[PDB]
Amino acid sequence: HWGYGKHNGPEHWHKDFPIAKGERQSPVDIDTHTAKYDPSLKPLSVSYDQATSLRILNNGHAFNVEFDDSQDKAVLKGGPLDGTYRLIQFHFHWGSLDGQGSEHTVDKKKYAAELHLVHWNTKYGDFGKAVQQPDGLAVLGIFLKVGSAKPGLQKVVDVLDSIKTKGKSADFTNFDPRGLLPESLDYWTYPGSLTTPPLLECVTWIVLKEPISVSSEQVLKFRKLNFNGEGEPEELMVDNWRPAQPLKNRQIKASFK
Ligand SMILES: CCCOc1ccc(S(N)(=O)=O)cc1
Ligand SMILES: CCCOc1ccc(S(N)(=O)=O)cc1
Ligand SMILES: [Zn+2]
Repeated sequence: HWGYGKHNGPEHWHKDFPIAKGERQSPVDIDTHTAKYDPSLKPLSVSYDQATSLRILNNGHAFNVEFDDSQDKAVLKGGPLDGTYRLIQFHFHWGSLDGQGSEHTVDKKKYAAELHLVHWNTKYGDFGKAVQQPDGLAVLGIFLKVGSAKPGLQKVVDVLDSIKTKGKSADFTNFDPRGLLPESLDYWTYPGSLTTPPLLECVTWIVLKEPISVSSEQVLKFRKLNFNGEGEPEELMVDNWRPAQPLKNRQIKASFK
C-alpha cells in the first residue's frame, strides 16, 4: 500500500504507478521569474455561495471535506478553464515542521501546508470519468503559512478529534469554503497530475500567489491526526506531501504582472 513512509513513499510509487515518471507530473517548483504573464488568461470565477459540505473523512493519506457535487452548487470557472468545474472535496498536505509541508514550491520555498480544492469538469458527468481525461480536474491550490489564525479554518480543526484514524468520518455540514481563500485570486497555472496515486495526468493546476495564514495551534492539530486505523500502531499523519517533480515540457503561466 503506497504512503509517505520510507518504505512506501514517493520514491516507491512508480513501481505500482509508472505514470509517476510521466510527462506532466505534479507538484512542481514554480519559478516565479520564468513563469510568463498571459494577458489572455481570464479572472478566476470561484462561485461557492451555494456549496453544500456533507462530511469529513480521514482516508489514511489526508482528510477530505466532501461536498454534494450532484448539482452545480460550488463551481470554478474562468481563468485557464473552458467550461464548468464542480467542487467535490478539499484537503490539505502538511509537514511535521513549519518549514515544510507544501507540495508546490515557489522559487524553492516550501510552505507549512497546502490546501487543494478539487473540482471536476462537468462535461464528463462524474469525478471517476473526469480523472480519465486530460482536462478532467481543476485543483485550486492555496499555500498556508504559520502566523495569525485563519478563523474560517477553525471549524475544520475542531472536528479532527473525531476522525483521528484512517477510515473515520463525521458529519460536516454547512461549512463555507469561502472562509479558506486569501484576498487575491492572482494565480499561476500549468497542466499536471494528481499528486497521489494513481497520479493521473488529468489536472489543470491553479495555484494562488497569496498564501493564507493559519496559526501554529491550527497546524499542530493537523499533526495530531493518524495515518493508521484505530487499534493499529500509531503513526502521526505528517509530511503527507509529494516533492516537486520535473517540469519537463511545460510552461507555467501567471495571471498577473
Ligand atoms: C509489504 C507491503 C508492500 O509494500 C509496498 C506497498 C506499496 C508500494 S507503492 N508505493 O509502489 O505503491 C511499495 C511497497
Ligand atoms: C482518483 C482518486 C484520488 O483523487 C485525488 C487524488 C489527489 C488529488 S490532489 N492531491 O492532486 O489534489 C485530488 C484527487
Ligand atoms: Zn492534494
